[PDB]
Amino acid sequence: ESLNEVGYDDIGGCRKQLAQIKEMVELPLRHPALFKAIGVKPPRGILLYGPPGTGKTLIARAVANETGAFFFLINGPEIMSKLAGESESNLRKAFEEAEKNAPAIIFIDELDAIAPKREKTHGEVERRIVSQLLTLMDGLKQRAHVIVMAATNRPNSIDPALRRFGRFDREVDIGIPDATGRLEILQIHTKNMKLADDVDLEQVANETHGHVGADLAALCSEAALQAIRKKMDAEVMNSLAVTMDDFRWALSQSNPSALRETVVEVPQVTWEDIGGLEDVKRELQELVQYPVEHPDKFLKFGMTPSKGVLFYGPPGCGKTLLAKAIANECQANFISIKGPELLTMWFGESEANVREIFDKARQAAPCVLFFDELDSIAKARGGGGGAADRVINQILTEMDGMSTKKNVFIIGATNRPDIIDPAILRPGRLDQLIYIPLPDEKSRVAILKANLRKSPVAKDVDLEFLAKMTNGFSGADLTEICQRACKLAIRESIESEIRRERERQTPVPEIRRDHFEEAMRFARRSVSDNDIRKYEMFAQTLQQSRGFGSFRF
Amino acid sequence: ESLNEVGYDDIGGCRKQLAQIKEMVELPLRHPALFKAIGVKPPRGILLYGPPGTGKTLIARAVANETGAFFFLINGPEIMSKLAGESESNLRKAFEEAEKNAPAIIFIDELDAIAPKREKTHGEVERRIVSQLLTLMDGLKQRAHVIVMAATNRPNSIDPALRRFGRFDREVDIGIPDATGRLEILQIHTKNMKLADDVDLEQVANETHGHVGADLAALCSEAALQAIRKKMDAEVMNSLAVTMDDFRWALSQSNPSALRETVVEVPQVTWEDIGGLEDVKRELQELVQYPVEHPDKFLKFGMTPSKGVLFYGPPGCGKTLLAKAIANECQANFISIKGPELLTMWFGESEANVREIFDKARQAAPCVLFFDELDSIAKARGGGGGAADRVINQILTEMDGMSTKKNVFIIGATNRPDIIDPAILRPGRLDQLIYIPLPDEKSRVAILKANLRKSPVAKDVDLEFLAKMTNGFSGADLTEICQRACKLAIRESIESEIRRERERQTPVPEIRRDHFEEAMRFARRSVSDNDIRKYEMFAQTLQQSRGFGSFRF
Repeated sequence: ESLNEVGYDDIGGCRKQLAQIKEMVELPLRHPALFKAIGVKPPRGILLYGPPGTGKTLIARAVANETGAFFFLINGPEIMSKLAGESESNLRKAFEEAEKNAPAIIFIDELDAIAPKREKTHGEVERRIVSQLLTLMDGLKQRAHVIVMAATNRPNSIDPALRRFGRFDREVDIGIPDATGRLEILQIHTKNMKLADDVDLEQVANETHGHVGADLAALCSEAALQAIRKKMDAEVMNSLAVTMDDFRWALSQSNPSALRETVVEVPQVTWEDIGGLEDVKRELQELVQYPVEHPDKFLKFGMTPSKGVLFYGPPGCGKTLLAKAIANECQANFISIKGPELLTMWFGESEANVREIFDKARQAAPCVLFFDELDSIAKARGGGGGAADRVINQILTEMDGMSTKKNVFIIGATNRPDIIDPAILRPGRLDQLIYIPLPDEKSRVAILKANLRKSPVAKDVDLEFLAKMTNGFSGADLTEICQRACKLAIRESIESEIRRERERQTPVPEIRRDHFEEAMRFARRSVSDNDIRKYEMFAQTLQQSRGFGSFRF
Repeated sequence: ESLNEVGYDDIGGCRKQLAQIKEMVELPLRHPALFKAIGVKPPRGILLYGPPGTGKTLIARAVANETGAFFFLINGPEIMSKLAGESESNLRKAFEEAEKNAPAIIFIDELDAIAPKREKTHGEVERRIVSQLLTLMDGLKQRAHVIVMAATNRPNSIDPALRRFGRFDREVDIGIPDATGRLEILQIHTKNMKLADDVDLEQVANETHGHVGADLAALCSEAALQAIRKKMDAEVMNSLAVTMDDFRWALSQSNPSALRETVVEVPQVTWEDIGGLEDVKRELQELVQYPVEHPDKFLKFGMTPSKGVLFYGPPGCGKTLLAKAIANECQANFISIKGPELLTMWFGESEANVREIFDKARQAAPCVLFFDELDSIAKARGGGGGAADRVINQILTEMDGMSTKKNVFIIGATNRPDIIDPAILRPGRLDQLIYIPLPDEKSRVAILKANLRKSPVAKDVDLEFLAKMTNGFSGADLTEICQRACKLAIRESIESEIRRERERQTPVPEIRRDHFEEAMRFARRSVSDNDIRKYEMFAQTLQQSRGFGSFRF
């Protein structure tokens, strides 16, 4: 009724995506007179594909309301609920009603329900509703000024005839709300929750991971009810204090759904967490930023931008936080495909779900498609074989497919660079290889400073001394130095509280440098001298300058 | 009629889960005025998923009755029983009836029947009743003060569109009744059974395993009929004496259904059944208790709590009773995933049934997810392969997926620590490894005392002498020392009864110390000196301190 009015301010979790919606379906609706005189063909379907509970209904209702177009809702399960032959009547009546109110927004939510994948559709009446929808979008694409968007979980779950042109051509990935998106969603949902000012709304927004807007509403709901069941007695009702302990309890008891849906997000590493690596930094800038931030020069000199690069080197030396950093300078959506995902695709024989990954990269462009641990499969069949894995081959196919445009950069990184498919290293594919060595003294002092950031560390601790002592230490070992110093600070502080409460009732404010000594006593240089030796042998396998130096004339 | 009134006292076998129901659907029903003034969004579906016959109908009816909400039941097979067209009419009639009695509890038991897995639904009417149920749950989520719970066997057997938000967002694992839960259920079902005071009601509650409340009712029933068929003649009917022999007979001929349904329970090991292992005990406290009992300290010093630990060591040295012990101090539910279960997933190619275990840990949080014998698969393909097994990779996937919140701790323990996936031991994954050695003198005297507990053992026998003579004996060797000493006492006692009855009619009160020589003659040190040698070699493989000792400045 009067509640649904929903506007742009009431929508959070999507800024670029909602702006994309506005540039798609507000100019040809608010002022279509300026539109068709040019001769430009209007969109006639905006297939909003995203995880469930992102409030896609609220998004489309806000876009319709702040345009004035008559938002008419077609509930999917409602259509499938009605008997055979009345669902087709309801669909045609819906489109006919919406062409009356000529600026209209038809929003067929749960398009999976009425029109799933064509192999799933079983009955003929369940194939006369998909067909009726198809002919409706054709006839209302060619006529009557109505624009029909729909909300789906994924773009394989829709009948492929709907993605054909004229029908649902456009797609908008509503996706997971990111950290600032979760901030906006918490502010909207906590407009009236009247916290006790202990809640940041920012720290919780950072430590909610895999939480769509419905999950954030559930989080605020359970936190408010923890406040209610903590008060436990009408004026005392208005004096409820939703304190940060309630939000931490709600987080500890929140079941999120948006995990296993990979998140595209500009990461926060800023090239100072990964210090050093200066020549690698220059190569990554020249490979990512220069194609996208200075693309005129590339088309001037005729150079095609490289499709991909391939890190390699010792494990846990700052390879993942070295593609996040360059995705942060590029301000590109960062898509990390971890090794277990590639392995899962290699074991289920579902080698066609990496088409979906590259497609998601295409929509989320510009990208840094960090195929982390690209040699997981080659380790998993160490040995009858020899090359060309199941899904490595599909990675090659969808890597050769996309053009040097669309600014999608694959930065797949391998611990073992020799067991990988040698067809990956062909030109056009991940031809540039970049050795990521063990941290240099600047690099590991930056690593030690970054791992100890947000942790209360002393002033008399000499972190450059630590970084100067540690030569062969990989980045992961330098984390485990700090995560055994923080852990021992935990032990000492808790033991302090324990012998205080049992005796003094009846503090270790910071990680003192005597914790960084007995924590450093358990220091394991995890990468051997024979691992980095082989990585150097592969590195100068890729160095065959050999006499063409001082090529003068 | 008047019989169904059922209350909280009449429900047993679930305290935390029933209290969760109290905090879910008792506050927003008795006093909803205190609720919606805050702006908190009410629950609108409580998917009570649990094994069949846990009295879920009785649970929902008791919660409604002690609330006053109009419990109205939608029997699943009743809906599927009516012909096509009026099953949907019965659904709409049910919802429109319950929105009249504005505080109401719809309880659609056997939601598997009306809405199974979406692939399983075959006819179109079986897909118009799920769709009708979906649109009804949407319309009654957004309106009419009414809340709709439904009992299922598992959360895979339900159509995935029901678990979407607005629809069945909440889930409650009613689960297996534990030992004290079985005590409560036994007392409820044995209120009027008028025992002979020989029945403990507690010992029988301990030795019924995998028994849901209906199985306990069947147990009391078969015991009562054994009393009836032991009496075998109206006043003699009132003088029936249900003696513990009847309960033992009924327990020996009870067919339980709740086996193969993994039980979550705070176990009973109390950390002195496994004596010794003091440094291991301190690491386990620092890893489990300190993250969950003192969690503000971790967020102060910025430490993310470690996701999991990996025991290793000689077989049967107290590794399972070393994770139950820490799950007991933590008061966390304990989920043991034995090696045959992982192997069963590796052979059936059902690598996606370990997603269900991690989900079960998430609902049953905080947990100790003891993947006992994590190297079952690697032993089962000892040898073209090399690493990264079918379901070990899925364990890595849903181990990396969940955050350091939710307090789910994985303690997967391996006899052979080198054949396991090296990707398990990466940081973030089961990074801590804890060698579990053969018992020391304190540890094996505690093992001997615990194995001989509840068994009548003499005073003159020195268990410190036994623990002092056994050096290379693993804990299992010490069990077969005591389970051959008990067995010799059995043999000698039964032989005494035999030679008494055949001659004296026509006692060995305890395990005397002259049986502990005959048992100890067959003393098998089952773990060799070259097995523990390899485990210590792996231990120093994990000890690479190497000169960073005496790190001063």
